[PDB]
Amino acid sequence: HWGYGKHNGPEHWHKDFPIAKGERQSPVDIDTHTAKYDPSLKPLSVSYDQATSLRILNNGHAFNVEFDDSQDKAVLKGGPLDGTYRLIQFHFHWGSLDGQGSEHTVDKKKYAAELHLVHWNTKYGDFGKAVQQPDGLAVLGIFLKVGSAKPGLQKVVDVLDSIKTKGKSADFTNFDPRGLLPESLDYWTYPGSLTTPPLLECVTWIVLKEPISVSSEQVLKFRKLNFNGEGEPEELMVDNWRPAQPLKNRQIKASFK
Ligand SMILES: Cc1cc(C(C)C)[n+](CCc2cnc[nH]2)c(C(C)C)c1
Ligand SMILES: [Zn+2]
Repeated sequence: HWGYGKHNGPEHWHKDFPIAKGERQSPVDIDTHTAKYDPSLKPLSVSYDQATSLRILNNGHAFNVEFDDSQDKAVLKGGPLDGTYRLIQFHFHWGSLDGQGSEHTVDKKKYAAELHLVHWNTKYGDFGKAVQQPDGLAVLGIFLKVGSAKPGLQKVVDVLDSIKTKGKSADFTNFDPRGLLPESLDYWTYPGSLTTPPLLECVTWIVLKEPISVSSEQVLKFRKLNFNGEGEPEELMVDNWRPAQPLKNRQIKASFK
């Protein structure tokens, strides 16, 4: 089964998931001088005021904060998107060291972590159907750097003790994902894929230009999670990121000059 270790990590995924070598794989390096400003891009519409968080789950690859996606409660619209995309979960990727951890890079720079707010296109009815469509998902990617603490992240940090190992979940209601957004919604956008098997090529990526800052203490608590289940040998959940993949026949567009 796949993971991020020496023998099951990203360089092995193509043997079970041949689309790993496909035409629109993610993440990618964002070359800021090669991205083209696109004035036809609309401003993003992030409508999270009615968000209903439910649960936080350690799934052995990351932790997911899950939302009620059975109604239009927390939705992403606008930008490059047509239609309405519902937030289903968010999760992070992070490093063993502050100098690595993000999946996307910016002029080859790696951030300490990266947040993925995952949304699916309501015209496909459910998430499982959406991932089979080229415009099925819209993921808001947000970089994390280490600096000052992020107050809106602390409620996540404080529950991680209760989901240390694979398969553990905890109630996680009344969490407001607006507290994880930077000030600016300037973004790059390109067509890509899930960054984790099955690597389906169903994602419109919207990657925010402005990182959020988290404290060293906050990211240290991410690194205390476990990939393993309870009663298995402890392997710290760190470096759960896929490296940049070839851009191939894609253009990254920028919402800003
Ligand atoms: C970020 C994320 C990624 C995936 C990828 C691993 C296939 N998956 C599994 C996607 C999937 C594949 N076939 C049906 N659903 C999910 C969850 C929400 C179900 C979340
Ligand atoms: Zn992700």
